[PDB]
Amino acid sequence: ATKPCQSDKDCKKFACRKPKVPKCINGFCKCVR
Repeated sequence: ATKPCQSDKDCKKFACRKPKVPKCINGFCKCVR
């Protein structure tokens, strides 16, 4: 299960309260659905 992360290669699986998809890009991290 790969979530679109800045560098998914070296990004580590993390989950959050809904919205449950934490997209980290350009140092920014927040949760979308």
